[PDB]
Amino acid sequence: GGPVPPSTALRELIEELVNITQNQKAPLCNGSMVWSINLTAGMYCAALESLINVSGCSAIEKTQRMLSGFCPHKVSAGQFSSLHVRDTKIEVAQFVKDLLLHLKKLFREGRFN
Repeated sequence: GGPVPPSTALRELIEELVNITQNQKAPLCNGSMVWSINLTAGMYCAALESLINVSGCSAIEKTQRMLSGFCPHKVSAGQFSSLHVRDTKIEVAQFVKDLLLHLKKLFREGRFN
């Protein structure tokens, strides 16, 4: 019943993720690795759960919150008892970039939901 979807919402994830990924050679904060994203499906809660651990930056926090809004679950500070989070540790730099990868591919493909 309504015209095309909100395109502005796309430019948001595009410029934001492009900004974080378009950073100097130095990684995020201090190159603190984290549990690689799960671009497979529920990658939102993934990047949110790993990024939430960040402390002393507040630069990515924006992407964190915006990611939570979609995160199909709960993942904050100290709230895990499954022991199914440890898998592959990757540099926060490549981490963010990957986040931009899947995120842009989703919001762009139209399967952002």
